[PDB]
Amino acid sequence: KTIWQNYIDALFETFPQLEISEVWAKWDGGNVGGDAKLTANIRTGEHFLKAREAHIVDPNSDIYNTILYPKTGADLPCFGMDLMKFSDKKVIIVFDFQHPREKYLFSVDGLPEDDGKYRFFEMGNHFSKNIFVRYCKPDEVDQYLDTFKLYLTKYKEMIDNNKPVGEDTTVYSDFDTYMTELDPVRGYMKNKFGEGRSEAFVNDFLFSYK
Ligand SMILES: C=CC1=C(C)/C(=C/c2[nH]c(/C=C3N=C(/C=C4\NC(=O)C(C)=C4C=C)C(C)=C\3CCC(=O)O)c(CCC(=O)O)c2C)NC1=O
Repeated sequence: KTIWQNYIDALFETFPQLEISEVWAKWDGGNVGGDAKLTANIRTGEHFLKAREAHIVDPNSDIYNTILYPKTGADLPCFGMDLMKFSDKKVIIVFDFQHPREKYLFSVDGLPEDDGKYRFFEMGNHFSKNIFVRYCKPDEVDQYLDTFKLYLTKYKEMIDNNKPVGEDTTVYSDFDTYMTELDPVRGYMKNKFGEGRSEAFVNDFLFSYK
């Protein structure tokens, strides 16, 4: 199992409509069975274009990367999460409302802020004033679970109060173009699963509305 199960459960507790509509990849790779496992899922449901759910695990790594893309028409942000356990004393937890409009600073008043000193992501470009990043230990991940449920409640609120119905995937063009520029997914998958698979995972699954 995953250290992440309590995040994963809270996610689909808040959004019970997100049913798997395509299992994009179940892949084995890494060291030889294969010791690296990818589950790539796409989920649909009321008020969403998609939720794309990547989950990679090997003996050392445990990575859950999931973006909720809502239907367009209501200027709504995505909700993105990168739950990354690299070693057994190194985890990084990332979650934010990620707005499709470039250069623009989105926020939700009441929520942790941020500043925003965090190095790998740029506040105000597809990351909000309330971007949540922490570094911690595997055994202490659930300390931030309630904060997580607070972001989910707020995001649920804004979906429910706007109820978008548009399907204009080009709204997310700039966003997914930007996110494809992030490292290291491309190379991590390259090594672990091969070039064809890394290319497809990134361009056809993770960030496919470029
Ligand atoms: C989805 C698959 C996925 C994989 C396979 C992955 C692997 C991964 N991400 C890392 C760091 C990191 N990865 C990210 C973020 C990302 N990096 C990305 O490739 C993407 C798409 C994001 C975010 C949406 C960040 C912010 C770090 C910083 C680590 C640090 O604190 O130094 C590292 C440590 C080594 C390094 O920084 O080069 C690995 C192995 N991260 C992932 O999200």
